[PDB]
Amino acid sequence: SMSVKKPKRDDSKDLALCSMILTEMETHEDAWPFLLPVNLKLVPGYKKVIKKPMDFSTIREKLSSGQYPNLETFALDVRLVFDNCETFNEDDSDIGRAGHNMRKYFEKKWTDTFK
Repeated sequence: SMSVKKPKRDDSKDLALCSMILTEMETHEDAWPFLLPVNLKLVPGYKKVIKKPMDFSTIREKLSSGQYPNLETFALDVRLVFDNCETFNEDDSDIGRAGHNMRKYFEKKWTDTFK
């Protein structure tokens, strides 16, 4: 509250560390469905169904241009990519499986880096 603060957690390396994580997601062999924005002209249903499209390239541009106020808003966009993928893709498809694998990969790096 006013003039009563928890001790200051060092957040000065967050930007660099989120960038490193994102590089590791970009270079994963199962990243290919997620590298670029889904083409809304060419994928029927996507525009209407997926209210907030997100992809790694869009996250990278947001990161690079100071559009994440803190590390939690970054994790929300990453998770949005996987949540979108589960909304649109059967679990038993290549892209569905890719999404589960990438979410697992991300959540471990996240926990090991920050928790």
